[PDB]
Amino acid sequence: KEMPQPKTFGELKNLPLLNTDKPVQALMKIADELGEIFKFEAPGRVTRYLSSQRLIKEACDESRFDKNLSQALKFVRDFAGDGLATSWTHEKNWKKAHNILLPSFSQQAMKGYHAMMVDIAVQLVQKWERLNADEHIEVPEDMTRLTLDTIGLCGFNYRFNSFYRDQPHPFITSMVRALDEAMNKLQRPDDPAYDENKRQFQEDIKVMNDLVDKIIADRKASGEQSDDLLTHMLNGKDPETGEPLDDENIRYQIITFLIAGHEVTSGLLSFALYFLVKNPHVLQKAAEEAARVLVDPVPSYKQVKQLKYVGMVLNEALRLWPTAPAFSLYAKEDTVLGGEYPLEKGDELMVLIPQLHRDKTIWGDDVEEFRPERFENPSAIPQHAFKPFGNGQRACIGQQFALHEATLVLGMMLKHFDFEDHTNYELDIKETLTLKPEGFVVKAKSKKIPL
Amino acid sequence: KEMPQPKTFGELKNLPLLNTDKPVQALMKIADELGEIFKFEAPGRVTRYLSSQRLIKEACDESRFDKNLSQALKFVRDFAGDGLATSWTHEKNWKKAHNILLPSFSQQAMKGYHAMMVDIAVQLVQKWERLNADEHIEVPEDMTRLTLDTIGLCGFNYRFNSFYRDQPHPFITSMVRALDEAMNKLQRDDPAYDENKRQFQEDIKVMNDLVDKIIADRKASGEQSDDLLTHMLNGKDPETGEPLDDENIRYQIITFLIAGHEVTSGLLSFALYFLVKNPHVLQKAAEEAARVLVDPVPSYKQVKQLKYVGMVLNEALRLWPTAPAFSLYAKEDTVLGGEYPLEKGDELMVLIPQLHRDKTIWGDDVEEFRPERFENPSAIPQHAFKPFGNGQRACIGQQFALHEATLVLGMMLKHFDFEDHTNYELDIKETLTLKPEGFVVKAKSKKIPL
Ligand code: HEM
Ligand code: HEM
Ligand SMILES: O=C(CCCNc1ccncc1)N[C@@H](Cc1ccccc1)C(=O)O
Ligand SMILES: O=C(CCCNc1ccncc1)N[C@@H](Cc1ccccc1)C(=O)O
Ligand SMILES: *N[C@@H](Cc1ccccc1)C(=O)O
Ligand SMILES: *N[C@@H](Cc1ccccc1)C(=O)O
Repeated sequence: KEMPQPKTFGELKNLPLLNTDKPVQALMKIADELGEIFKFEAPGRVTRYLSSQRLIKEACDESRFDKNLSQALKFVRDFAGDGLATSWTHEKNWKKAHNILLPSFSQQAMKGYHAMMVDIAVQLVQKWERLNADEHIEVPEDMTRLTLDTIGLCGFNYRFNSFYRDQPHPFITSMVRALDEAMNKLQRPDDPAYDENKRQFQEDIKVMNDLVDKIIADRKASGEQSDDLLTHMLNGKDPETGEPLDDENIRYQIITFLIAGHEVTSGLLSFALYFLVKNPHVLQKAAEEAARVLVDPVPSYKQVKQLKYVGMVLNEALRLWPTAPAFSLYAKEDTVLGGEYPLEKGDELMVLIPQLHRDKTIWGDDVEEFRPERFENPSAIPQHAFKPFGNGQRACIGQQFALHEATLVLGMMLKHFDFEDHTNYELDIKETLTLKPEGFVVKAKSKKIPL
Repeated sequence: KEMPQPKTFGELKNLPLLNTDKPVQALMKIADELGEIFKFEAPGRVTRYLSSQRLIKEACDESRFDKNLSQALKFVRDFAGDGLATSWTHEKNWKKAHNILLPSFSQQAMKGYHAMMVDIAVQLVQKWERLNADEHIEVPEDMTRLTLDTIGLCGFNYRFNSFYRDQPHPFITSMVRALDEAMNKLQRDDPAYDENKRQFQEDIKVMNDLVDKIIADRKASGEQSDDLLTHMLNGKDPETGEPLDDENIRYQIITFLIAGHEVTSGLLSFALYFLVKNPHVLQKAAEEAARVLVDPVPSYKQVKQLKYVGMVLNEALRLWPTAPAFSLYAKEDTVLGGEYPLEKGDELMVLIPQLHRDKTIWGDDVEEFRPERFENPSAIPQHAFKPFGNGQRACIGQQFALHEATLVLGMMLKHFDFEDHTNYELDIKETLTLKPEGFVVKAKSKKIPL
């Protein structure tokens, strides 16, 4: 009945607990001490962090709870606008864009993106083939180069050409810095010293809008059709309203795809490769499948679907380190959570996904072990025990994109190289809007298989 | 490219090879001679028996192969109906019952069945505690009493009371006799089988009448239990929104008893056989049982901690998987192993005991009983170990079977020392399943109270 709460800081309540560079990991440690639910207070803010499948399955009841914009999402909305991820469910543009974009993200739609995904994946493999002996790979850096370029190409047929660069494309520099500012504001008491941050934030917003608005304008003037999301958004109409997306919302969707999609996906690939080199038996089983299935120089769409064990590796990586580590909900009406926590209408909840995925009552005692065999039969996973892509109608629209992209790339990586954990890398998880293993490096010895 | 085939008998092709009391062991011997794949033909039938992990890992690709009803399953369907085990994947009632029943067979659902499993397990232990000196245990007989009573209690809150009986409950007599007729039909319709046909229909009626009565009795009473019948009367398929009808519920209950009891009792009997044949392994398992089972009654959490007992059971399943085969058909034209082209509809049989003896997977000591092989599931190649079938058509009862077997074997190892007093020679009887016929032991109580 009485809800636990972590240590407080006088008038600041729990807010200084987030004044740390690893807030998700701090919140996981708090959940370890306090259990399946704890209250978190800040000035003008009250929320409750959920960690058990028992309570989270109730929070995922869409008749009782709807998606809430966390403070992180509210600050990201300053440049993601009313794109899909930072829209409220009741805003006209959410359901409108949802209806228009859902067919463009289906499993069937991945067939049309596959060639562009292979384009960037080949660039990654060729980069690694061209490294000299005893040179090493900066894993999250290269994975981010790949995910950003892949979403740029599939999103609006634009090449950031990240594998030709040390310094990222100016758009990416502003995007990353806009994301940093949004997350930094959370742990912030906005005195005059943050005036430089505010000025830079508006400059980065303009850089992103200008490039995306220019590409939309360029595409409309040309009239060209590609296999990208931009073409689908220029031509698609919402069956409900009968309306197409306007040019401003299309810009916010493109910005959203880059922001919401690139970092979670590169983090997944980096964590998956980390767990593979830390678990050689798993790596051998995954590499066997990649060699058996990927019999052609370029993987086909159908071949990627056959990489079953690679998909199990990826899901187990998402279980331990879900790269989008939380989502937020609010009570649609007064309701009682778990039969003992009464909530009033509007009360907020946070789903702490890494803790959910460590619920021993669901996964057993070996929760911290990396065992892709947990996912050998998907039906053995209880409802709402595994939520790396969120919940319900507000779940990740990019889920099939992310998993096709990650399965393809990890498959090709395992087909073409043996990997050495040459530094015995100590896992260090950097936190931004997402999670990723900072400083993860490996050596790749080519199997000398041509492309 | 050219597929081997065992000796033929003119117009009967390979069919007389199955006119034997141990057809699985005969098929294993054929695989020893012919290798990883051989064609098997009978009048109006062609199939291919697979024995290597190399080919079986491809056969387990659900995008290329779906479950086929073998001739055995087709004959079992005459009384199991469109229950889960004898339905095609494309039948509406398969996916419907699958969606409804899957939560009631989960690892989490075992917590609710645990008390009823303990009920029957205690009856088994008490029977053995009450034996006189120099009396012995008939192991497969007692294990079958246990598993049948456990599924009756957890399935529909019915007590067959097998430990109070010499002659089985009438339902069991008809069920066993219907299974025997189904398997006998394989190796076989002249006028002489008219008695078999008449008896077969009588046993079907006995099974339907009792199960239909229990369903009707439950609906009339309205009482709720922690059994599968209650879940089926109240559950609705999330996809269609429909509940199972009373006829299908009857087929599911019949299926649980037919598909679950004999495989599970065979596993326990084989596991105890291997334990008494391997005293060092027995001691390690008994050491774990004493360390873990510190209470008079095992808890659910304690059974989950019987790690080595679980490895013992898995190794018993490796050597003698009590459901010895499953059947598949090619969804489209496809090439198996890069050298065996198959047409759409072509049939495959997975010979599980041979798969589990693939030296390229397990090493040269394939015939040795070493539970330590299963210490790390990630070290086992894909599809090397298939005692519970494959994919969405895998055994829905896997968690039920392993929980019951771990609980019961744990209690057996806690409470008794076992003597292989006859130096028993393994003799595997074949029905629909496999079990060690005539396996007997003596149990000396450790005098630990319940
Ligand atoms: C491993 C990769 C990914 C993970 C773990 C992930 C995770 C998530 C999560 C947890 C949510 C729900 C957020 C909330 O409820 O507040 C979400 C929503 C969303 N994601 Fe992803 N995501 C991934 C990849 C992608 C990709 C590749 C794209 C697009 C190219 C994408 C686009 C979106 C969008 C648009 C939404 C909002 C959908 C809506 O509310 O209508 N994501 N994602
Ligand atoms: C050691 C014990 C057991 C073993 C080795 C075993 C083995 C198997 C195998 C190999 C299959 C797949 C058959 C095929 O593909 O044709 C299967 C399916 C099935 N088993 Fe078991 N089983 C065991 C225990 C149980 C129990 C205790 C139950 C129920 C109480 C059960 C119910 C079922 C059902 C319903 C199916 C069909 C599932 C479906 O197709 O949807 N089994 N079993
Ligand atoms: O809730 C969040 C934001 C989670 C990121 N969500 C997302 C990513 C990608 N795509 C869609 C959605 N974070 C937690 C943890 C946190 C982070 C930073 C500071 C404090 C706390 C939160 O509690 O807000
Ligand atoms: O394929 C079979 C039947 C396998 C039993 N399947 C099963 C058991 C329990 N639960 C679900 C499913 N048998 C083999 C071997 C055989 C037996 C009898 C006669 C001939 C051959 C087969 O090839 O048919
Ligand atoms: N991810 C949470 C973190 C937070 C909680 C409470 C106050 C401020 C920030 C969010 O973005 O809301
Ligand atoms: N288990 C097999 C046995 C069989 C093979 C070939 C012809 C008839 C029977 C089956 O049940 O189909």
